[PDB]
Amino acid sequence: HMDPVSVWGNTPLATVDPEIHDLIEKEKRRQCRGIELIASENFTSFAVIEALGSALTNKYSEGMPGNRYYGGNEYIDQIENLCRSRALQAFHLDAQSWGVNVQPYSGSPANFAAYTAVLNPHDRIMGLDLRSGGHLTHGYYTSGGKKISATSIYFESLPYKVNSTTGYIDYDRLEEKALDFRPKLIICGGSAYPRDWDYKRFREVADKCGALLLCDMAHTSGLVAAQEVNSPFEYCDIVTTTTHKSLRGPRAGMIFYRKGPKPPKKGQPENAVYDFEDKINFAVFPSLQGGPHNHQIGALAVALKQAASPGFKAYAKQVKANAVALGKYLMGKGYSLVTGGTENHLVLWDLRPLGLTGNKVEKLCDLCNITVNKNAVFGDSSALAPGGVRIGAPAMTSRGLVEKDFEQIGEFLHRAVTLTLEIQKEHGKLLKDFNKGLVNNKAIEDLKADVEKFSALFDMPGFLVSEMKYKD
Amino acid sequence: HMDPVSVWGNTPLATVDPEIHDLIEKEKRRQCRGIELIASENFTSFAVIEALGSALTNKYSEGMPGNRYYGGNEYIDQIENLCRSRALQAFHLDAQSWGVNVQPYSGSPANFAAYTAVLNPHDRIMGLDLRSGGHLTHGYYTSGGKKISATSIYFESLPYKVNSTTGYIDYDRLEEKALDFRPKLIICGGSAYPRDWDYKRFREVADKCGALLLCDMAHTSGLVAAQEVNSPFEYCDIVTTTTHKSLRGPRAGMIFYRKGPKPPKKGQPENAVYDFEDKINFAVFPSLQGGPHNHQIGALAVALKQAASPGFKAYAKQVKANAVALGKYLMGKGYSLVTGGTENHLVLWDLRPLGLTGNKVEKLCDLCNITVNKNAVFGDLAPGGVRIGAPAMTSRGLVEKDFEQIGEFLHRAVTLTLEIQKEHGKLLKDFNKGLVNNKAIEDLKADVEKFSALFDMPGFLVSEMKYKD
Amino acid sequence: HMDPVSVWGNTPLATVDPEIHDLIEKEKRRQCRGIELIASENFTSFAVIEALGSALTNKYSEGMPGNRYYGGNEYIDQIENLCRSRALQAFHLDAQSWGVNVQPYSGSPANFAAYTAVLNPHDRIMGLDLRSGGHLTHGYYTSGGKKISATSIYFESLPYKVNSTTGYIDYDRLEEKALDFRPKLIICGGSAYPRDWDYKRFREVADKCGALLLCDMAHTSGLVAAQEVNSPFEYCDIVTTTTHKSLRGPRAGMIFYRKGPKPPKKGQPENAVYDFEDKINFAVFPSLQGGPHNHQIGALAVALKQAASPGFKAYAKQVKANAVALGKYLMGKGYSLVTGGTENHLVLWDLRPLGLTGNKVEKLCDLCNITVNKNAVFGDAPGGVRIGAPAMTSRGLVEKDFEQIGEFLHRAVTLTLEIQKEHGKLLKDFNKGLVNNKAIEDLKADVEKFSALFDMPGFLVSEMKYKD
Amino acid sequence: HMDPVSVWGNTPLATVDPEIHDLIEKEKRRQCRGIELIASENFTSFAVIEALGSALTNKYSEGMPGNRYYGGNEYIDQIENLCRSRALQAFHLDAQSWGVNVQPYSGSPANFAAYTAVLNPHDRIMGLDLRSGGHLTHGYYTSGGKKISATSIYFESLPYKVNSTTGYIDYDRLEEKALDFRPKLIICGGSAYPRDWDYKRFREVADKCGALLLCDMAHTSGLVAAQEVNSPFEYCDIVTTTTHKSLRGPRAGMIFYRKGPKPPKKGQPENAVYDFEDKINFAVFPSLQGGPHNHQIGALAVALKQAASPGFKAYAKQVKANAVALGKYLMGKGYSLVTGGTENHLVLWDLRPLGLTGNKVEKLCDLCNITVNKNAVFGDSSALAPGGVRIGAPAMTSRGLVEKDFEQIGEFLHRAVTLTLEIQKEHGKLLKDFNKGLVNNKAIEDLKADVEKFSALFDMPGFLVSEMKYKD
Ligand SMILES: Nc1nc2c(c(=O)[nH]1)N(C=O)[C@@H](CNc1ccc(C(=O)N[C@@H](CCC(=O)O)C(=O)O)cc1)CN2
Ligand SMILES: Nc1nc2c(c(=O)[nH]1)N(C=O)[C@@H](CNc1ccc(C(=O)N[C@@H](CCC(=O)O)C(=O)O)cc1)CN2
Ligand SMILES: Cc1ncc(COP(=O)(O)O)c(CNCC(=O)O)c1O
Ligand SMILES: Cc1ncc(COP(=O)(O)O)c(CNCC(=O)O)c1O
Ligand SMILES: Cc1ncc(COP(=O)(O)O)c(CNCC(=O)O)c1O
Ligand SMILES: Cc1ncc(COP(=O)(O)O)c(CNCC(=O)O)c1O
Repeated sequence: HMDPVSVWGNTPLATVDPEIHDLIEKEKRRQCRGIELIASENFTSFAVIEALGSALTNKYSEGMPGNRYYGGNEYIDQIENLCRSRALQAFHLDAQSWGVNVQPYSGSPANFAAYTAVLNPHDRIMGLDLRSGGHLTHGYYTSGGKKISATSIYFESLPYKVNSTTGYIDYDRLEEKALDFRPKLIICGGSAYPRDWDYKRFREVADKCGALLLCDMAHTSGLVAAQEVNSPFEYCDIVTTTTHKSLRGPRAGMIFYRKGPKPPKKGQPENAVYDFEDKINFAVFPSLQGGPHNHQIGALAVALKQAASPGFKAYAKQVKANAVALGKYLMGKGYSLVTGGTENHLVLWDLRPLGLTGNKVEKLCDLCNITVNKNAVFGDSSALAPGGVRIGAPAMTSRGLVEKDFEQIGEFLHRAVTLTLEIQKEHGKLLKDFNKGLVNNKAIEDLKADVEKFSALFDMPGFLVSEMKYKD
Repeated sequence: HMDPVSVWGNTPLATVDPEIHDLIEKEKRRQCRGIELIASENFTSFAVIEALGSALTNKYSEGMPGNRYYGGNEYIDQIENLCRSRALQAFHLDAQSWGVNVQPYSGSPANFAAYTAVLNPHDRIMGLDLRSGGHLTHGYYTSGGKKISATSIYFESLPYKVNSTTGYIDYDRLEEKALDFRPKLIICGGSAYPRDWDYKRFREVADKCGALLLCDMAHTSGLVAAQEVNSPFEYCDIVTTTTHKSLRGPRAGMIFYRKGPKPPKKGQPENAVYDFEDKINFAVFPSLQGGPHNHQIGALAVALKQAASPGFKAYAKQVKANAVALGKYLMGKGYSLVTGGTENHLVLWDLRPLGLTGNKVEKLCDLCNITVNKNAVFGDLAPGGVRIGAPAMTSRGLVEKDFEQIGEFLHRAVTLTLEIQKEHGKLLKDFNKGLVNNKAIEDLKADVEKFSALFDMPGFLVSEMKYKD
Repeated sequence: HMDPVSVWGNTPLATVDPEIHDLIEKEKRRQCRGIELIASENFTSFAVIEALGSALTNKYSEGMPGNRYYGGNEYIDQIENLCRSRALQAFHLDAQSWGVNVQPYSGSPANFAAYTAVLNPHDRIMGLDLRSGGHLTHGYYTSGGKKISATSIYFESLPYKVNSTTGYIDYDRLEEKALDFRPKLIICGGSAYPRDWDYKRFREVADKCGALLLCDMAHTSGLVAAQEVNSPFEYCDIVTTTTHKSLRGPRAGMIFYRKGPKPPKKGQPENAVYDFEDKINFAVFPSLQGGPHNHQIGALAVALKQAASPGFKAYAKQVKANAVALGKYLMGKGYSLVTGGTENHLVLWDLRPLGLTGNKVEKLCDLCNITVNKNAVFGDAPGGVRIGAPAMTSRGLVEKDFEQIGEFLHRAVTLTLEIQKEHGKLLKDFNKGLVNNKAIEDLKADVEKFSALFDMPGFLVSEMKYKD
Repeated sequence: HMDPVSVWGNTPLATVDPEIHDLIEKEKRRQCRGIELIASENFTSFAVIEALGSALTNKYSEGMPGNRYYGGNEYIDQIENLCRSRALQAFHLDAQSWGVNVQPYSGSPANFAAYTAVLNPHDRIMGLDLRSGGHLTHGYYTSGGKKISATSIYFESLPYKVNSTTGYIDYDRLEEKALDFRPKLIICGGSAYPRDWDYKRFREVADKCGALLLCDMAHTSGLVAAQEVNSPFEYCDIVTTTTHKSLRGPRAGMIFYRKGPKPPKKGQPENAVYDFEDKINFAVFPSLQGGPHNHQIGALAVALKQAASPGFKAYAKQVKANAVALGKYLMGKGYSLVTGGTENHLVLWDLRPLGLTGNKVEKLCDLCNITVNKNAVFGDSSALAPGGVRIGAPAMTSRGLVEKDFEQIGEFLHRAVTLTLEIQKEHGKLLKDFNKGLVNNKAIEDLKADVEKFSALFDMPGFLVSEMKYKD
């Protein structure tokens, strides 16, 4: 005998699965009672979340709006078309000159589909080296030659690097490498590079070597939409992005591509037009993905409408101002930030001058409800014990924090890193020994208490703190 | 100035985005008001949907539980661990013999990561030919040599086929092809095959040619969990699946892999153990994916608890009984089913004795709120059949007599497609003139909506929905 | 102090290197005093050898005639042009319909260059399975997936097979495999296949699946030139060959390719022309090879003039007649030949009915100065021996002499069975019967007495250092 | 009727094929009546030529000595084993530490077989860029990214370059590129590099990036045998070579490889041994080649015996001395030589300062019986009209010429380039116009006559001038 639909199918999570419900409620409290500084995290809206958790998950809709493989897509088509049009609008793109595919499941899927669309297996790519600030999917292999990302397996990667002393992209060495290596695709955009990008120079280099130029704006896409950092669309053939970082949406990816007439170029025929659209669509489906996740597409449509608002531009301005204010506070104490500041939403903090690795700082911070991530910095070699920590402003800025509040975050981070150093000095640099200092540490308890009191002062998007199971 | 958190961040969707809210409400109505027969669709529970739409979407958690690239994962780790443990439980697997990765974003990502874990670029794969019922990701290139799936771009695929007169997998031709082509990986399981799989024979073939054996149980995973079809875990090295078809969960993928001591094989050393776990995990992350989608993982844990219940076992049995009853009704009308029946959740209807392409029947049905999909059949492009599935309408509480009624609605829809064809010709341009102001289409559509609208609907409250008519 | 030019540079080999000179003289004796049945071997002419051993070896001439990367090629260009023109003439080809590159160093270089010209890495190829009679370069991997031939490493191969009942190519199975696997290139021609090829059916299959069709005629090129077997040029896009087997020339390779208007095809524009020439030339050089071996090209031009003569046509006819007569003799002794006969220069002897592996028969024959080679047979340690007529036919042997060869082979196999019955099947045990065996000694002596009678091309027996 | 064996098979070339005989005789006269300066050419001995044109061509001998597929190899095995042993002896190698495969048909086959033995498809290699002096088979693709050599198709190439100002290998940039690109194999040795190689530094770079190190000594192999240039065997894992250049043998290749215990290295197990022999043999056969060319192997055995003589060491010294004397003469005329001199058998002459392309100089020289080749130089782009010409000493040194004779060669070249300039000044630089100036040019005729009178003063190896058909 089947359970009635009402029993298995309409009963709330809190009754169906108390264990999972409790864990979500614990996670909700964690998110609003600590200081969340992972640069790739944000707190999305309740409206996005209501779309994400909806009947849209039930629909198979392989293909393109209007050109589907299944029937029943009358409304899914309108949702996807709205998502696509709102994506172009959010980035101030003319639909005659740009198209967008909104089906990628996430950022790594989006990049792999973009590469599959324009590259054959083993074709050459150049992206920013991971330890210089680029992403895994920009062709990451280690200095020891170990291929880590599939983008260094299925494609041939030659990363370009920042200058080892200034931390800024070395555009001269980029050009020299591109002319020697002759990549089919040059990738710009990054995960931990704290400066803006000279897309014009990237276009000059790509033209000199005959490469396509792709910007992966995942981290800063919200700043791009708000016209608060350089726009990659002016110069790049393809722009990929996630939607869950500074864009403040669901977890999804998007691939933007040029359409229409190509700009004049020597040797190029008259009336030549871009030919990315069909290849990009085909790479996403049927080549790589299956059914779109329509609940993510619907949720993304909501986020893109929210991103196009006056309030969102103010948010993006505030994100940048908070990151700068945090950076100045840390540098005043003598902490080493890569490039000595930031022009975006994050700072990259080199802990090697302190004799610390990023895992120790991440671990101690976590016990204080300060959420960061350890992060590779130039020249290090251990991913799980790297030389740095990365700090981002988007998530707490979404809770309404301003510059003075980010200065308090700076002080909390100074306390945490100081305490990390004191524990290492007393208990040892070996992780096994360092860990003994994390037990019954009154200063950790004091800092945790201060962090939670501070965090409780701010509102929180995505759910009602007043109705959460675990209150103060 | 920034908008207050409450305004942009706590206001309900209906107010923030009326355009999208309305479209979701129209889609909710559409799901209520049709006969949903796409064999890969289902209607998941409100409990799954509540976990899917939750603050779990905010978290970066790359890595594995207890070994992450980011802080703050104390609760995300517990959710993922519980998801993995419930996945092993739902499939009756011993955790010393099997592990599972629950991070794949969907089914196609799960498969591509499983392949990446065990194969180098250009290594050889064999899977069921798409026109024989296999999936795109099993190495689909057309009969024209057009590489369609990334599986055939980054790897070298050669499909195996069903017997061209019985519709069943031709195991002898599978063996002969495998011994000639020497694949590193043989894939079994499919998207439109209406029978069970002889995994024991697949294992004999894999052992004879030296291949790994992977089953993609995406379509029948719910039936596997309920022990209503053959278990691929008895014989396969790796089992992939989606979680949203017959398993009735969110859209996600899982990769199961053997762990522990290997069975005796000549030439293989003693005390040898499986070495899939680290390669599978690495392929998912950092090789292919980035951050896990924790709201999917949380929602999946919910679906896996639901799948291990006696009610779900009864559901799986009913899915099978409904598929048989529908196939029997259609065959009682003289229609042709591939293999003459079914052993699972679907039927593959051969429209060849009728003169209709799948797209004709599929498009007519869509106008009547009957959602099927055109489907290639063995030896076809231009599909000669339609695929019909029982999971979704079974989840709405339908039983055998209701599926016999679905049979009659389909019999009416194909009869209409024929009458249109006889009146307007077989050429699609000419045929499309029958779908215009056709009172019989309108009459069938009304009968369908009136039949469909009465049934219960999981996932949301019909009493709260914006469009009740 | 530098040696005077005459001392190091003009003194004969016999004085400069007595060690190597003596070994060459011993090898000349060996070629005279045995029955050479390796189907890929021949005895070329002294005229070819004089061109091969000449100052043409000194020249760098990368490029094509009239378009070289080095100066000084006024005469090398005329030699290569003459070689190419004689290659087209020897195979009765219209120079407006066919071109040829004569630079490949040997047969395997010729094939790999042909593949490189028309395929990208990992593109799909089908060729005759090695155990069905195909060549290594047509693709070969092991049951364990070990890729043996470079063709299977750099491209993706799938073999087609002969029918297990008839031993002939199974054309329906070839077609089915090609439609499933969708190769970019189908190779025909082989190394141990004793029948002719239905190139028309290969062309039908290639058209059905959209593949290019290449024939590797290395083994039967001499018979093709003499118009004694089917011409692959009627149906194939590209024809590769060696020049040292039945063509009786130096060791070299040639790649023939279509030129000019393409024949009508659906979905193909009007006035379409072939575009193989530049790709083929580029693949040979600069992609794969360096400087041509002009002594080989000159010697090849000689061999191609010799191949176009009525004497060579008679030779090709005699090769076929000798192989038939030998196959008939062996088959009258009750032995089993793959396909039950031959239509070319070789027979493929199935030893499985006798309980012998090809390696046993080959090793015993070698001890008797009978040179054959163990050879895989369909459905297999190789279970057969391949025996060829070109080399002994070049020494003037006719059918009755090949019947005598058949009796020497019959004696060799009887002895091989008698050794097996006495010492056992294991080659460790079997090898004990080869020590101080007077019956091997007697067969070896009878073989030498038989062989040393006949004439020998390429050198004067009257001048050779070892006459006993 | 079959022709008697004597008619078709024993009759001399002069009777069987008068056209080819006549062409060989014209080529023989050309070789001994001009000045032959192609750096990759030599004049081999009559003894080598007698082995090359011999019954050895008739034998199929697939496999390795002892481990053959066919029978009948009693003597071919002794010839091949003698060739291999003499090869090791010629390069002063201990058979316990070095093995050699002598079956490669030429240099390009030898290199591709070495690569196939140790690399999988698409593995990375780094060789000297063609315009810097490396060979096609060292991974040549053009500055425009066009893949030319199959070594850039089947493998992934990133060339290293000479310093743009000095013309010497930039070892610092080699190391930097190798650490970024992470090649599996680094190739040293070259075709037009006029200096010796710092194999020690190459070993240091290879060890730093975990690459194998291969030297292709084709051009200088004869100088290596005579210990007149640095020995690559001291530091390289594998050494490939042709045998027809400075080694003065037939056209063939060899692959030398290390055997036995590996030198100590951190992270390398105890008792570890080299594993090249089987892979290299297998790559040559059955993977790549078919039947060995036993007449080449026999001829090579002769050449290797000759290369181990005291006379050959004096020859190698004279080759270097003649190249230096020629270079001094040309530079004393103000001509531009890459690196301003030579340490081997060649000079590389940059004609761009004169406003000349190398095809013009090559073409005019050819009309004067002066055989050179146009040669790419650093920074040019056209292959059939490049910026330099390459001049080598081996071939005329084999005819007995010494330094004073090579100064006369420099004078002829000075006359030839001067005359090339005059024709360009009169007729212009476009090739169709410049070619008009080569008709009825009295100074060309006079220079050609002088070259021929000079060339006729010297002996000639490989054939008896007294016996040749076309006499003075
Ligand atoms: N500049 C940059 N920072 C970033 C990312 C990035 O892609 N680029 N990330 C994007 O998400 C996170 C780091 N993700 C990483 C994942 C794997 C490895 C890696 O090298 N793993 C090796 C080593 C493992 C070990 O030492 O234990 C491996 O998996 O074998 C590094 C970073 C966060 N910070
Ligand atoms: N430094 C160096 N000098 C050398 C060689 C070498 O490999 N390296 N060679 C070794 O043998 C010869 C030159 N071989 C070459 C062959 C092709 C191309 C080349 O770039 N071919 C292009 C462009 C042809 C064209 O412009 O017409 C092509 O074939 O498409 C360059 C050099 C002689 N001198
Ligand atoms: C056997 C099989 N495997 C994998 C997938 C892929 O799942 P995603 O769409 O989540 O990538 C499917 C989807 N098949 C959908 C259908 O048959 O209609 C499938 O049928
Ligand atoms: C620049 C960039 N591009 C793509 C991605 C991939 O997004 P997914 O995780 O959804 O695959 C990231 C993730 N970066 C995560 C981080 O920097 O912490 C990224 O930083
Ligand atoms: C360094 C080097 N290596 C290999 C080869 C190839 O040899 P083969 O031509 O026999 O394939 C050459 C030829 N170089 C000829 C020249 O420099 O003019 C070479 O210079
Ligand atoms: C059909 C075929 N093609 C190419 C080759 C290669 O020729 P080279 O050895 O010159 O590379 C052979 C050699 N076959 C030798 C034999 O059958 O005994 C061959 O049989």
